[PDB]
Amino acid sequence: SPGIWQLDCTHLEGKVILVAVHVASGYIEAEVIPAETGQETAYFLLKLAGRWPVKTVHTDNGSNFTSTTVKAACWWAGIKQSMNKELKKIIGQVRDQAEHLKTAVQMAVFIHNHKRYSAGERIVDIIATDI
Amino acid sequence: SPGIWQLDCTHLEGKVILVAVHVASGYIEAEVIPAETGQETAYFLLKLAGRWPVKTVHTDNGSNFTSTTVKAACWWAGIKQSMNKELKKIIGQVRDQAEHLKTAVQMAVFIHNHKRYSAGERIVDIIATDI
Ligand SMILES: Cc1nc2ccccc2c(-c2ccc3c4c(ccnc24)CCO3)c1[C@H](OC(C)(C)C)C(=O)O
Ligand SMILES: Cc1nc2ccccc2c(-c2ccc3c4c(ccnc24)CCO3)c1[C@H](OC(C)(C)C)C(=O)O
Repeated sequence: SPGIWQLDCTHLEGKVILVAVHVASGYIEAEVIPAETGQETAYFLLKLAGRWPVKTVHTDNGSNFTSTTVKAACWWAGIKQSMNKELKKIIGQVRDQAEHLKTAVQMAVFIHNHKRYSAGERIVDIIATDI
Repeated sequence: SPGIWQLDCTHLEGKVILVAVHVASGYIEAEVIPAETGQETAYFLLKLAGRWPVKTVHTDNGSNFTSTTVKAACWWAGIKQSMNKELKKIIGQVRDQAEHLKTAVQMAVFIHNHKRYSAGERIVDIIATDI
């Protein structure tokens, strides 16, 4: 289904990377956050839901979604309940080219979503067709 | 053209809101940043370019784009050189429902992009057709 996303955090350099994957396309969005908290997860979900038609979200750590703040973001936005290793591979390849990890992360996201169709091309096609 | 974006900052509550508008669709992405700096603008452009096919960017304040950091983000991502009032209207309507301005901003972005086709529907259609 085109509405399914998966969200997980990854750790690197003592920081936290929140990674969202559109399951049908492989498209990724990511953000570096200071620590794993429900508030950061909730805020990310609000941003994601404003950009794409997010219907359901999965995760590999179910406890990620237990906080009152996450539940409120899900409620308001109407959300119901590998590539990560690929992303860390790309991050590692570009890491020395940037001062800050967050820059390297966005470089890796850019590379992933435009590498070849591309993931960025597939998501827009999938969503447009579903409309 | 489907590759044209406009970026501007707006001020509210002593904070800075960076607003990107996809010109052909009216779709918006926004972020609350602590202050107007080239580093924040450059980082935002890197994130935007990884998500959409950003070919050119416009602004109502040309000096926004003079810093070395912005130029480097543009160079790497291959970027060449009203609704904002609407967004402030929506922000004002939902502001008292959230503690933090940043939450109200993302609520307003969500409302704008899904209000009716919707801006979110138009951008994916425009980009998919262009492929
Ligand atoms: C601080 C807080 N604290 C909270 C404590 C308990 C429950 C929710 C929050 C919420 C909250 C979360 C998600 C929402 C909210 C909405 C209105 C009001 N609050 C929230 C509509 C959209 O989604 C929040 C919000 O802050 C974060 C989004 C960064 C967590 C807020 O600014 O009010
Ligand atoms: C701190 C800095 N300082 C700078 C000083 C001068 C010029 C660029 C920066 C850059 C820079 C900007 C854009 C890029 C960069 C890339 C590699 C290295 N640096 C950058 C590829 C993608 O786009 C940066 C980067 O930091 C921000 C992105 C937050 C500004 C960085 O982490 O290296």
